[PDB]
Amino acid sequence: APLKDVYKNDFLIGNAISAEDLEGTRLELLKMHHDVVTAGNAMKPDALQPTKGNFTFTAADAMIDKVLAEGMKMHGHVLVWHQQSPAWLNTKKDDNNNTVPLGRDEALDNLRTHIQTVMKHFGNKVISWDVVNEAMNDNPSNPADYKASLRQTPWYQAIGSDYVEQAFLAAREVLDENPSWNIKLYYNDYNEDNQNKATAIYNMVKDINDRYAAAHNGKLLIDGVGMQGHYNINTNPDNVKLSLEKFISLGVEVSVSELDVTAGNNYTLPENLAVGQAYLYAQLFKLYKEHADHIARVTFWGMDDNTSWRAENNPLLFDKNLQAKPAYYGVID
Ligand SMILES: CO[C@H]1[C@H](O)[C@@H](O)[C@@H](O[C@H]2[C@H](O[C@@H]3CO[C@@H](O[C@@H]4CO[C@H](O)[C@H](O)[C@H]4O)[C@H](O)[C@H]3O)OC[C@@H](O)[C@@H]2O)O[C@@H]1C(=O)O
Ligand SMILES: [Cl-]
Ligand SMILES: [Cl-]
Ligand SMILES: [Cl-]
Ligand SMILES: [Mg+2]
Repeated sequence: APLKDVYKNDFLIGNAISAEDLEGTRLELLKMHHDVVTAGNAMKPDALQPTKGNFTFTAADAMIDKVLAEGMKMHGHVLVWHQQSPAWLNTKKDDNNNTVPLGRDEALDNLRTHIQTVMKHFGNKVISWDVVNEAMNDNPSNPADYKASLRQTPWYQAIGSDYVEQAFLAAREVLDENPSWNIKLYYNDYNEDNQNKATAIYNMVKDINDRYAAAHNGKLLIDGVGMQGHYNINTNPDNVKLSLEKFISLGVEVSVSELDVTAGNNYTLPENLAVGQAYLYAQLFKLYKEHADHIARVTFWGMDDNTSWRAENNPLLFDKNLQAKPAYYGVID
């Protein structure tokens, strides 16, 4: 059954692509099963503004035009991150040639110009953007203080603990100026089943959205939280459920943005763990169907195990020959 038909009334079904997925049998498989795609790499900061003022949209524009011509939607990923992001945005070389943070004013100017120029370039060719990715430390010991729980990344070091909020405000201004665009703004992160990290992300989004809503008649600044769903055979779906509930209580939409389930290593998937992997996918989709009114999209991070970013750990619904694994039957249910 095509995945997007099974879940047609529940959430968009997504995948995560490179230029390889837009031709041949892979394109057919992609179109048959998914309503939406995320660029695995082509819309990251390193790909779109590799040096200051040098915006490079040609490959990303070809990808998005082909995705749309082929009947699918595009989720935009990602405007602000501490990986795949050029050092010029938030650092410089001191005299003694050490890498040090830029000052707040200059980093804020780079942050805003990146977000605004990229969003204005694509316009409403995307349905959503991951504005800020992975800003939270793992297993934070004091999630009551979100700011102290933030990863001290290059953006934090140049701008300060308010940079996640400044990123969203810059994105929100573009949508205020282009009111006909329908684009949801998301904050995206992983290990969101760790109850400490989920509390810290909840506290961040709550503080930022409460202050915005008080000033703007109840409007959301952060529209969405992306649970990346980089899960493993020991992931406890009860902790997923607690986290999904917590985020829903913000009044945001949720997406499961980069779903995969590592099982095995060294490219070897034992038969009993193919069955364990299928069983956990089936438990997760049972959970997602139960919360479908608050879940906009569930995206798998890749098509098949040999082309996963974690290929060694056999994470996905199809094998290297594009043949359905037990996982696939677990999802279709
Ligand atoms: C051991 O070094 C390895 C890198 O650290 C590892 O990430 C990988 O780098 C590649 C790059 O691969 C993409 C990495 O991003 C993946 O997607 C991200 C997953 O992390 C978050 O959850 C993000 O939100 C999500 O965007 C992509 O799926 C991977 O394709 O691809 C460009 C390549 O030039 C880098 O080297 O591999 C490194 C390695 O040495 O193997
Ligand atoms: Cl092919
Ligand atoms: Cl073509
Ligand atoms: Cl408009
Ligand atoms: Mg890509």
